Amino acid sequence: PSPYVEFDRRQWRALRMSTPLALTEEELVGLRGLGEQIDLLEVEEVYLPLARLIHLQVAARQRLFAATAEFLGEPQQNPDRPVPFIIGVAGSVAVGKSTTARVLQALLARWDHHPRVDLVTTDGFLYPNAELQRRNLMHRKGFPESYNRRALMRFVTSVKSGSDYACAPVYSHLHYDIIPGAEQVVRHPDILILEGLNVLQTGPTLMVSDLFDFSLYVDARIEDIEQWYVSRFLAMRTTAFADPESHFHHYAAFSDSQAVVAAREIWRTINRPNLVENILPTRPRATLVLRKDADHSINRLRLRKL
Amino acid sequence: PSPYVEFDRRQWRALRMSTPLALTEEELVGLRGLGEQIDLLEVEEVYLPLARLIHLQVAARQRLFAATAEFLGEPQQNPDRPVPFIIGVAGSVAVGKSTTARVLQALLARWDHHPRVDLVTTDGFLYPNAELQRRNLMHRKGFPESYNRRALMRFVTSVKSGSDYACAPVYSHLHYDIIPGAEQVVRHPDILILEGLNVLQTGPTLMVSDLFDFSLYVDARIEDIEQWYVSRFLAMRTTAFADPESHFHHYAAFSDSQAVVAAREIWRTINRPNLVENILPTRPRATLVLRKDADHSINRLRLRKL
Ligand SMILES: C[C@H](NC(=O)c1ccccc1Cl)c1nnc(SCCOc2ccc(F)cc2)n1C
Ligand SMILES: C[C@H](NC(=O)c1ccccc1Cl)c1nnc(SCCOc2ccc(F)cc2)n1C
Repeated sequence: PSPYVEFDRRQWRALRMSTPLALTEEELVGLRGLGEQIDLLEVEEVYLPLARLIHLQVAARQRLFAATAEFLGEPQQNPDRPVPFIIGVAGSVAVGKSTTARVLQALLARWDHHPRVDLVTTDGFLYPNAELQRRNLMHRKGFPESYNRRALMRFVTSVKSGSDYACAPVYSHLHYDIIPGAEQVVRHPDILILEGLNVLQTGPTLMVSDLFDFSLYVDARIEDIEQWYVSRFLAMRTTAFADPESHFHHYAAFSDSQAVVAAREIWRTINRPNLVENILPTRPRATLVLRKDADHSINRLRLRKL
Repeated sequence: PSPYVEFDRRQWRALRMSTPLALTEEELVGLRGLGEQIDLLEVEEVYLPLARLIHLQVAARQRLFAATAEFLGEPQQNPDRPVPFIIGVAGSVAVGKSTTARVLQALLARWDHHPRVDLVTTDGFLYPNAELQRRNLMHRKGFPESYNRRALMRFVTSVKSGSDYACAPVYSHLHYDIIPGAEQVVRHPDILILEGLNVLQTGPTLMVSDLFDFSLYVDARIEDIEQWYVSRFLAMRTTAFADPESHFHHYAAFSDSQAVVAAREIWRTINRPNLVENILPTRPRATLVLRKDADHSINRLRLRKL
């Protein structure tokens, strides 16, 4: 016995799933602009059922708010509307948290119950490079201490407080740094998806996950994430690294053979460590673990028994 | 800018609760049974609405389970019933956690949605004074490491796994130790309350709070809890301390003056520090904070905005 209900891809395909849920032509090729590492199959066959499943929780949490308000007799101090339902997304660098996160925002915004759905990345809560350096933490970017955990708690707390506004800084992957003065504004969305390596990490007191209504962990065999890591790094040689303004411009010149050694090394000494010490252990804290194949196909879903 | 809805005693009484709630004849005879001097006005004026609030959430969870199970097409590997709804109850030693848990237990069971409510104290998961001696831990009974956490976790995991059967040890306050062979059994109650100092404390990975659906933190000013603590101690001279077998027999002969000194020193050195260091920081992790006045009456409810 286990606290999980477990499905594999076969079992997931045997769908007696009681609603069609009609994916229109527009969104079905608009769900292209955000991925490459998602078939339209995966969307139709997995992500769409998942988002239905989350809908039921968002909807239920909205009814509960109301039935509570009307029970308290709609007092002055109680808010008018439910607070933002907040979804955490966790997993290793290279696992596709951003993509999964972008697919969910896309799908979940489709119901009328919750049409406004924001997406925030904890990237923007890394300490600026000045700070990391002042703190001797450059070698540890991505590690828990590498973030302003307090600012991040203030932000999420402010959002779960039903604030009309709340903003988070913006990180730049091209410049490998926080963009100065740059800020995303969150405006009491219906649902906020919060994505980052760290979102399900533990703390001595309150932690961001205490404010999550639901959370996902994107999982894969560790060799398979390494394989995606490398390939993204070689591809960046063309894109991000090519740009002369990139912190890692000098990495563009490297040949396939050379960039692979460099990548396996950055993995081996930074990112694989972070994964093993700090990300993996948060795995069983998620409402839903999604394991992926070598080929980026969900082979296993683990859902918290209700 | 707060995540809490906040009532005081006045405000709470005054609320118009548009379904009348009243206790039968018949229900007040039993709440005199656990009648540790406990104010029945308060039971009716506070804990009973408090308990309806919580019923509303039990009921939401049950209906969500149904919705989820239906949307899935009732697959075999899904449980056919909601797994137990788990409620934590945390706070200092001497704060009334158990009395609070005991009343909630009793009040929550009146609904036909969840008549089967169980109550387990984390005390039974303390290490025997035997095993505690081996660790040099006797000076820290009721600090985090004084507990068998793997065991606590396995136990709460099994109940939450929707299991038919799960056993917990039993602690004796009379003998200051775990009663060997003694065990409490839980057979998948509709609702399990889990009472104890440590229930909302944080671990590095999956932790018991990760499995709670609601949690209460029973709170009061520090000086007041000392007062109740001391009183309790003196008051135990007459009772459990009198037995010439009980581990604290000797204390049943200290004069008021002597026993107050000893109690204050025991607080000042073990329990007040345990409160400041390990119990008090878990307070914001609770869905509901109930604060008490010097005279044991509730004067503040902070509930988490839904
Ligand atoms: C250790 C460092 N970590 C990060 O940049 C980072 C930190 C927090 C969150 C996300 C990231 Cl990607 C890093 N990891 N790989 C590199 S090479 C520069 C960026 O290259 C890649 C390569 C492959 C990826 F999947 C993502 C980024 N670097 C500088
Ligand atoms: C350090 C110890 N703490 C506990 O036994 C304990 C541990 C976990 C849960 C509850 C308790 Cl009371 C303790 N605290 N006070 C004492 S004196 C004997 C027990 O008497 C009391 C007095 C007052 C109380 F509120 C509770 C117990 N002792 C031995």
